[PDB]
Amino acid sequence: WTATSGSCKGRCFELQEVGPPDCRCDNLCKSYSSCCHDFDELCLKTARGWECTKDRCGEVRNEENACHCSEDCLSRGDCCTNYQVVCKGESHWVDDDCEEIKVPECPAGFVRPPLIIFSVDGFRASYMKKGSKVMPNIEKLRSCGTHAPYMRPVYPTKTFPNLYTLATGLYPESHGIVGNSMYDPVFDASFHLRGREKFNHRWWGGQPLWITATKQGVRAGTFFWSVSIPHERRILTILQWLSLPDNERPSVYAFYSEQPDFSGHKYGPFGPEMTNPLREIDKTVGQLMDGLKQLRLHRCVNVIFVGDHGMEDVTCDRTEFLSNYLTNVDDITLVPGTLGRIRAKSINNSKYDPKTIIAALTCKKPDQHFKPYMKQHLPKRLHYANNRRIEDIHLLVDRRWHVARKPLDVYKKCFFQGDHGFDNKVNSMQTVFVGYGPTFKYRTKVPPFENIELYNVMCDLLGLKPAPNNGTHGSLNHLLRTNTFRPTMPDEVSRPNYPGIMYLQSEFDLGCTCDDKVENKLEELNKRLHTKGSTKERHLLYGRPAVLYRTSYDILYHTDFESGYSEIFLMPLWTSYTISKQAEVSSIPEHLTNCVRPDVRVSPGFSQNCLAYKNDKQMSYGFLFPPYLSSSPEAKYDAFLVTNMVPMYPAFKRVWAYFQRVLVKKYASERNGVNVISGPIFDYNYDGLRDTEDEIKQYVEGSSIPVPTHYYSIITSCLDFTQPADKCDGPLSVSSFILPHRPDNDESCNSSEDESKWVEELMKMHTARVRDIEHLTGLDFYRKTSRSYSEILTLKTYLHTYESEIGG
Ligand SMILES: *[C@@H]1O[C@H](CO)[C@@H](O[C@@H]2O[C@H](CO)[C@@H](O[C@@H]3O[C@H](CO[C@H]4O[C@H](CO)[C@@H](O)[C@H](O[C@H]5O[C@H](CO)[C@@H](O)[C@H](O)[C@@H]5O[C@H]5O[C@H](CO)[C@@H](O)[C@H](O)[C@@H]5O)[C@@H]4O)[C@@H](O)[C@H](O[C@H]4O[C@H](CO)[C@@H](O)[C@H](O)[C@@H]4O[C@H]4O[C@H](CO)[C@@H](O)[C@H](O)[C@@H]4O)[C@@H]3O)[C@H](O)[C@H]2NC(C)=O)[C@H](O)[C@H]1NC(C)=O
Ligand SMILES: Cc1nnc(-c2cccc(C3=Nc4ccc(-c5ccccc5F)cc4NC(=O)C3)c2)o1
Ligand SMILES: [Ca+2]
Ligand SMILES: [Cl-]
Ligand code: NA
Ligand code: NA
Ligand SMILES: [Zn+2]
Repeated sequence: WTATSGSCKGRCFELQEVGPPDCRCDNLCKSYSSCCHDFDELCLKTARGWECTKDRCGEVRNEENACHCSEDCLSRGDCCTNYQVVCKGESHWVDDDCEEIKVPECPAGFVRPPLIIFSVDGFRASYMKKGSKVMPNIEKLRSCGTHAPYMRPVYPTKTFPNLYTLATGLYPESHGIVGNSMYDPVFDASFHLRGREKFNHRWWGGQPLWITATKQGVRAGTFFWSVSIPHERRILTILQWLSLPDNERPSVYAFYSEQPDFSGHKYGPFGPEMTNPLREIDKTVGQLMDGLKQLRLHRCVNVIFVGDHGMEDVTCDRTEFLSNYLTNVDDITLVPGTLGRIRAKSINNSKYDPKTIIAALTCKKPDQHFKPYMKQHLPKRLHYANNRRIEDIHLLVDRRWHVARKPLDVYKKCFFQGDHGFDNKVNSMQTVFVGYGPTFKYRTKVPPFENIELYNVMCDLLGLKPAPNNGTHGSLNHLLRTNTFRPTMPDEVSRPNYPGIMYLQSEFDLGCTCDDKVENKLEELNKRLHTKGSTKERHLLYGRPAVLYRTSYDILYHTDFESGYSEIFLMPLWTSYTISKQAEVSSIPEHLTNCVRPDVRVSPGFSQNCLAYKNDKQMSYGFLFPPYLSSSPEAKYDAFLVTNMVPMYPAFKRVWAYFQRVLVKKYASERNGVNVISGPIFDYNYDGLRDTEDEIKQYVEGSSIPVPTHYYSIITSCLDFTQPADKCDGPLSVSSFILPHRPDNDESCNSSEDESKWVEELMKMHTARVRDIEHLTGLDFYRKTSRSYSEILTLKTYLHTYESEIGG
């Protein structure tokens, strides 16, 4: 119940929300159907429109008007935004040449530059260039301030997951808004765009920017706006708040536009109807900047122009129907569209089996436009699994397509020409970032980055301590003139042992064999040096990775590679090696095909054994340092050490073998040498974080050899590829991957063909940031480079996306 009988007199767009049943006057009262009876009359005035005209200049104040052009309007803070232009001979902000803002120029009583976030729904990154001719204000922000060619959203590329990621710095799996539609089985409640369940605080996790601010004594405008409040009135309201007394005035504000998403859905991303909505958005930006100039704030406020996600061409006719795949379509519930999420329709159905559903959806039609996954098998870069609201079965839908349960869902539930929600590396889903103001840099372009990084920066801009989040604080310091955040490298927690030769061959009973009894004070002194680390500077280019948890491990040196060997997991945490542009690939000699050699630096009790692999009929093994890239026949024997062996399903060995034999050399050729760090990952609870030993769900049968869920590689080279990887003076270039260690290649529909037709495609789908690998392993990479730490944090958040150019 609401008692709408109260009044909004002097309360229009009040900042504190009053408790029911008292009637509300804040910018969300409409959405809750709780506004006081006079809200429209008093707070949503429209009389005479939004612009001053010559004949209103000096007019006598009439409080009925939407905005004012009377002499007293500046001190009241409620002039139309073009007042000084029309009535006082001033220029529009967009018509002034841009002048660097070297320091904040703020009026007396301003304790810090305010922050204004101007957020636009469905603003595809390519609009900045393709629409630049009709968006002069936005183009001025862009060219004069700091901009990215694009900003990466989170998956799914839907509105509320991305807006709330922007507000919290968290992946959707962590903040809880994992889609625009959701079912939470613990609450037994559904979240919908339409209705009142979505207002319940329980859905919304983490700590959003407006709460972080308020707890630290920084006041915030209310970020949300009821759809019916026109944009002009949103802007006037913000400008009025900025004229409040110092002690009452917020320091952070948000404007939100439903455009261009609204029209994009109807007309497609570049439908000719899309020009007008872009013009109108620009006009709104102009109104803000003009109003700021009027208040003498245009060289004081930091403005962020940011989108949530892009927009792709999608039509009714590009829909896949689960009824064409499944026999039992009515036993399932499907969350449909640009992603699919499937669960059982009834928890009382004992014949529901996810394995049979997945199989019926796997590679069934030649040009099938979606692919099914158990969520723990989704690309780890999506970070989309660790939440009870994310159904076990997920469908990744190809760009330009939909999935639905049955055809009647699509006509009796054509219309639409655009949609979004696809994989967040897709070019059409990318969105925008521009920062302008004293704290941002001047005429600076920065590389694309992920929207999860922005919360930290918005906190830096306001002097706030960020709540714990998924950004890497410092990775965006290069966007800022001042207020950078200067982190220290984390402390190493475990120091390595450096074992020498401590065991005789006969102490081992691993059931291994090797034909290596073939064999000089020359290269015997020399191989002793190699085992003591004499070539380590070549193969460990950026320092040893630091182990950031308590464990027991050994550094092992070799001619061609160096490793950190875990006595707990019985395998390397990491193996590091450098392959020059000139390196030659060789074979595994016939007599060494099944060679595995005891490592006399490591006890039998801390070694794998070959008998376990013989007896486990499902499991084989591979090597981290590839025998194919040995520097010489004699060095190749090091590659067959038991301490370089890792457990691999035969199906996976196909992928790994092709990576090691073909691709590494290819990358060394293309990049002028590469440094490779490879290793296992264990994430059985799919939380994105290194498993402890007691979370491991599978071992090589009969043994304590844990089975990885994933294998990673970090491949580093010189950004200036005229320098070799091992003699690089400047910035680095990286690409990484986290490959699922699966017992089949069902993920790859063409896997019966030659690896040259499918393996690389798989690896591109599983591209990763170095930072993702850090979470998954508890390792810290790049500790000893000649680069600044912030630059290195940027490198660690890099994602190599293998998408074509944005714009063609
Ligand atoms: C991205 O960044 C985020 C944030 O930094 C990272 O997430 C953090 O990860 C930590 C490790 O997973 C985790 O720490 C745990 O906190 C538990 C208390 O959490 C509550 O309080 C906090 C603080 O305000 C709050 O933020 C939490 O919010 C979660 O849950 C609410 C609902 O209750 C949601 O609204 C919200 O969206 C959020 O959900 C998300 O996180 C939870 C996990 O907390 C997931 O389950 C959801 O799916 C969703 O992803 C909570 O309200 C604390 O209790 C934990 O302590 C246990 O584990 C420690 C380990 O040290 C152990 O020593 C203890 O004994 C204890 O175990 C006991 O409980 C077990 C389970 O019942 C039981 O098995 C044992 O036997 C014991 O009884 C733990 O310290 C932290 O909460 C989250 N924070 C957030 C905001 O998500 C995330 O890792 C980053 N991602 C990547 C890839 O890096
Ligand atoms: C509680 C609650 N339950 N439902 C609603 C509700 C109802 C109607 C609209 C909205 C909207 N919310 C957001 C969310 C995030 C940001 C944002 C943008 C950039 C950077 C940081 C940010 F936080 C701006 C927003 N403003 C809007 O107007 C859209 C929300 O609120
Ligand atoms: Ca884990
Ligand atoms: Cl109302
Ligand atoms: Na085997
Ligand atoms: Na296959
Ligand atoms: Zn939309």
